[PDB]
Amino acid sequence: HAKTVICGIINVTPFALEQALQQARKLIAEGASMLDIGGESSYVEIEEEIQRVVPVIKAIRKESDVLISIDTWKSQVAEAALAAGADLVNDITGLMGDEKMPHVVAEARAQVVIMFNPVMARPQHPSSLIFPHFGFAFTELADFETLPIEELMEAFFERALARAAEAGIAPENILLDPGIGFGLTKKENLLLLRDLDKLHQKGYPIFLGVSRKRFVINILEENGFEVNPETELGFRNRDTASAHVTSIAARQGVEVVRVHDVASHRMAVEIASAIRLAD
Ligand SMILES: Nc1nc2ncc(COP(=O)(O)O)nc2c(=O)[nH]1
Repeated sequence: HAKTVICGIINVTPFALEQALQQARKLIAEGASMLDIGGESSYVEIEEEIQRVVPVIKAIRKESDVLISIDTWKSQVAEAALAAGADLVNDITGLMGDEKMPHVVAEARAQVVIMFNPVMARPQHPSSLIFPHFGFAFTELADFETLPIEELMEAFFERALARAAEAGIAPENILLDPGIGFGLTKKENLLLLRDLDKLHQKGYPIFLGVSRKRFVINILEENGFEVNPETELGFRNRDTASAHVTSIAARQGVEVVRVHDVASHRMAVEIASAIRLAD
């Protein structure tokens, strides 16, 4: 198959535009084949987010054919964003945050990432508590609280794929994301990573968030590596750590990774693929 695509993260901060246009150039030049544009943080939020991501999207589109993803769970944002050059929606609520999202994706003929969101699925699980609240969903949710992570993931996905099926999004336009880092424990995070092929067995490409996740940070810390992001040493170790997950991921054929440091992950992707595609 084709080697792992690197998706570089561009978070527009609430000039902000010239700064996002600058990061894009940088990531492209580092070998990003896709960029993920986010503008998060009511009609007031929908409008402010749109006025964040839309100008950025247009400007990238003026100079580049790079695949652009809109990181939004709000259908009004993804709609403005596709109308401007975006190719796909990265939905961190996996179609559960907005009932009209499926239609917006279906209507635009777009690709979509359906992330498993365990924070929505288990709002009171101790790991979820620190997370904000996603969505404008689930019933009396009482089974969820209790399921193993992989049966849990499955149930969320069952729901969300049905939502997509009814909107008529072509099955070949869907990418699944296990939701690593989101109200999952260390062990659940690692188990889901250990079992990426089970998720491949379902038949969809896998979009993976491998970058600067607290569980990898803590493996570094417990093991004598400096992890303070405000040091050169700590900053680099954190990005190298992630590149290692990309190495493992790209080797088993994960289709996309979503990442901060494109260059360290391009080194992982090249080594892992050369091995994978040996013959
Ligand atoms: N699909 C997907 N989307 C995401 N959006 C944001 C963040 C966390 O923050 P960031 O914006 O700095 O990456 N992580 C993910 C992830 O793992 N997967």
